[PDB]
Amino acid sequence: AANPYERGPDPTESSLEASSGPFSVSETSVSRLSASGFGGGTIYYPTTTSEGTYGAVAISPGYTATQSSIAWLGPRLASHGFVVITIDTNTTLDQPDSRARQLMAALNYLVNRSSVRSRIDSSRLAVMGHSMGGGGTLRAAEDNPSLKAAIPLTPWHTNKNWSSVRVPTLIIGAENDTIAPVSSHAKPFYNSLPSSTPKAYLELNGASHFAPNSSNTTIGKYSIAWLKRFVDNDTRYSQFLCPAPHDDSAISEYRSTCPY
Ligand code: NA
Ligand code: NA
Repeated sequence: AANPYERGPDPTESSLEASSGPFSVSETSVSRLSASGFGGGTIYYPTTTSEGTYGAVAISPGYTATQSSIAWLGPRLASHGFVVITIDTNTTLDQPDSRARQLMAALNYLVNRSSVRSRIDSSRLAVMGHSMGGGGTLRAAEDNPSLKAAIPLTPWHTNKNWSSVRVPTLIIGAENDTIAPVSSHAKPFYNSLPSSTPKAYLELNGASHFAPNSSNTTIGKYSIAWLKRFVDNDTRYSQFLCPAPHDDSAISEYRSTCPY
């Protein structure tokens, strides 16, 4: 009752690892011609409106890719209480800085022109992307500090310095990525992020560059947790992002000199 942005019941690990959240998901689409500043998209959104409006998320594909490579994120995130647009880019060969402009154009369409705008709270927006759309997710985050959250997935970018980003960022890289190797992309990106901005780095064990293109329980769970925590201020989701022993109902307080 205190936080006016909480949606859905108390999270558990099970509900975040499941293939669907608690909300039924409808979808619509904007054509490429209609879409001003990006190559069209599909919009996934919670069918129900009775609990209040929702935050919105734009998601961008990578180099030479279309929405079908990020398609599974749409229903996965939308079912936890989010309006999601998986876009195509103006061309499949757009460099990451282009994709950042298109990520913002997409959120612009969603807020102002789309048929589900009344369902969005336009002050609570987030960006996500894969590969060069992850680099575009970083650039868009630096240039629009009013974003609530950003999630680069196996990101790629020639720029390695992201110290001006004041938006909470969760970087998901892949341990065996041979296309955007974490040692020269995802890990440098995270180290350069400031310590005053909440941030996180999650490396997928054994994963390749194409882990984000298929349904993935880990990417799913931690993205939902990250967006809920920062697009909704939902502190019910801190137990997954900052796990502690006092999360157990039997333990009121725990402190340690961890890590040991
Ligand atoms: Na267009
Ligand atoms: Na407790």
